[PDB]
Amino acid sequence: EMKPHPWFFGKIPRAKAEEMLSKQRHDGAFLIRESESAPGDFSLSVKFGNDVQHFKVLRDGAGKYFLWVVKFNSLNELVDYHRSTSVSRNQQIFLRDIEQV
Ligand SMILES: [Cl-]
Ligand SMILES: [Cl-]
Repeated sequence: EMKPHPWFFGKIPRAKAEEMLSKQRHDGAFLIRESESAPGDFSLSVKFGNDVQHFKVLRDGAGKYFLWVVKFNSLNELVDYHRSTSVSRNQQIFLRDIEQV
């Protein structure tokens, strides 16, 4: 039952992440991509209404990952944490997997 995650898109451009997410029906649909403007950093792109919001994946000194305050030993834990705690300080948006073709 071991499957790869449906949310890791590697190095897709910010704009293509917006393109792909715009077609998703449900708020919270998201992906992790490897930033092109900041190589070696990740970004989290999320559908909300007619918009796609982007969040920097930030790192502490020890290489933990975070968006705001709570930090995680992995992108995988950061993603899962934010399935039930909002990614946004403006709306209640919870990560949910893309509907896959
Ligand atoms: Cl919350
Ligand atoms: Cl979920």
